[PDB]
Amino acid sequence: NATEIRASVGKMIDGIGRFYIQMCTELKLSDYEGRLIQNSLTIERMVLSAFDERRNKYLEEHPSAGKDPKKTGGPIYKRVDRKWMRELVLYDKEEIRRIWRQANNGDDATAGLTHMMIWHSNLNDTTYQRTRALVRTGMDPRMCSLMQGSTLPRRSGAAGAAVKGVGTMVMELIRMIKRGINDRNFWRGENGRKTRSAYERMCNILKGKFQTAAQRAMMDQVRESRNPGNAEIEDLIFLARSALILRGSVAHKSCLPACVYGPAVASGYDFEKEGYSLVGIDPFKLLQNSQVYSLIRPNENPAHKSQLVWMACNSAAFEDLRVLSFIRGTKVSPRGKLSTRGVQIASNENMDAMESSTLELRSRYWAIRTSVQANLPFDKPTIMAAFTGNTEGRTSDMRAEIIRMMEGAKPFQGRGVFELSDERAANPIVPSFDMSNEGSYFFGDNAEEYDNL
Repeated sequence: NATEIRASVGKMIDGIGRFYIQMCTELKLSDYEGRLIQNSLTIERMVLSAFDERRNKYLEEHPSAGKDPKKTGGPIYKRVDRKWMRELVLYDKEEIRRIWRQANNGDDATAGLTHMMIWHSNLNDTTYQRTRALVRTGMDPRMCSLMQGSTLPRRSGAAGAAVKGVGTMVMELIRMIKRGINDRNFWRGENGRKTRSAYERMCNILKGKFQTAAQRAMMDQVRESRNPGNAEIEDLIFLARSALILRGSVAHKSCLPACVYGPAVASGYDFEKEGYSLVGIDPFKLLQNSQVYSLIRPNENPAHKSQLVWMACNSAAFEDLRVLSFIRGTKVSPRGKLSTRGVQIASNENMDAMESSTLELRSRYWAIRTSVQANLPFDKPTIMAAFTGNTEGRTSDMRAEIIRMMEGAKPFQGRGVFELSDERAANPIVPSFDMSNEGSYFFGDNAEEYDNL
């Protein structure tokens, strides 16, 4: 039955590829332009926007985009006369839906839509900082390592919830509790009936992330308060600090852009026959064999733009850079040291100075998300953010119990490293880290804030 799952997962990969091929022909893109990752994001956005229908489930629409809600589109970049031309293409949302279902053999293929949504989420997680949003909800800006999927649309369903991190959940809960503090009729009426059910669902989702009995128990108390207020915010802040040391279980999905699945299908490949699994070597194979290009701005390092896209493709922004550096074969630097900005090009940017280069997406080893294990300590900003604020305010048997587990915490998902020549994962390789590299991707972070557009 395990190979039956591979066939269904391969069937949506086959569907994403078939669709992207049809969209390249529809937009009349050259072979190079079809492999340009800026075009891949725009084409992917048109699908999510066509099926979203202003729900904010698969993406987030600009307020200006709601000027003709029957159409969707974005910038398409073509190489004309030694320069990069940008044009805004518009299609009916009904047309994009028909083409998407036609590519998936009539099916609706919701899984494929989720797949491209999570790929956009992982790209935003590796690109943009979230410290201003953390400050708005009264959080520690040093908890940036807990913001997995903090860019997903607000009304993303169960599919989005699996990738959201502990801090992302605490942020959406505090946002909800603060709106209950403002309006007293929040938990009353028909809205009160539904919002209360959403509050208990979010709490139970966050409770599932925690891997200690003490953390789960404190989450139950936050759910039971039928009138939540400033006390539950403080408990959720404390549970977030505990997640720095007693890390939660968050799912990471390696979701590649359509411009990788596209030419894999375009050449000729039956992902439904061979099957496909996001957990093992299959994503590394597609990345090794892929040929992707990206628009690049002046004063930008194409090697760093590559690390940005490679890290997002493997959903590795929140992992140890010393591990990624070993797998990659090249030093994987913190985001602060990267000479790059977002992959997407803003509408106000000048196209005259824009160039393109080949993205380096290959790896020396591959790894399956999971026995000698060498454990590395947290950095001092993480330690200081975790063991603070417990001297004043709320104290309890549960808080003292959690702090006790944090203090005596023994050295939490890892990676099992294998050779590319070891396709069947026969001989695991024990990594040898470079102790001069920083361990956290967000150390010395200086990237743009996500709340700017």
